Amino acid sequence: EKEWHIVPVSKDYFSIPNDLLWSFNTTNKSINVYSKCISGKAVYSFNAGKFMGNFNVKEVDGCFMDAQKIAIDKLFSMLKDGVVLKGNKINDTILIEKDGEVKLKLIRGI
Ligand SMILES: CCCCCC(=O)OC[C@H](O)COP(=O)(O)O
Repeated sequence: EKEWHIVPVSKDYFSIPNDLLWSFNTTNKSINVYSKCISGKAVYSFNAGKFMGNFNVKEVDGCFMDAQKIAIDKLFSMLKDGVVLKGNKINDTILIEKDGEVKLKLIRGI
């Protein structure tokens, strides 16, 4: 099992909250997200660098600023529509790419 947090690259994501943690279990192929005010378990596909997933999200009312909510909504919508994941052979950082730009990066660890 590996975990990552997001560092936003695109401005649509500058208000994303910092405590979202993304987990991937290699044994059982499970992908979850966890945080104080959000959780989700992914139904997903990942083929040829293309990731698409539905996280079945739960969100705590009133916990987020309007700006955070919009960023969070956009994030899950984008992950549903599909993104390209770019890993590397140096470390476990992964770029999330869509529509010609890097949208965010996944950095290993809490
Ligand atoms: C916020 C980004 C969506 C979460 C998707 C995710 O963390 O995927 C992990 C991926 O399956 C690991 O495979 P890789 O190490 O071969 O790239």
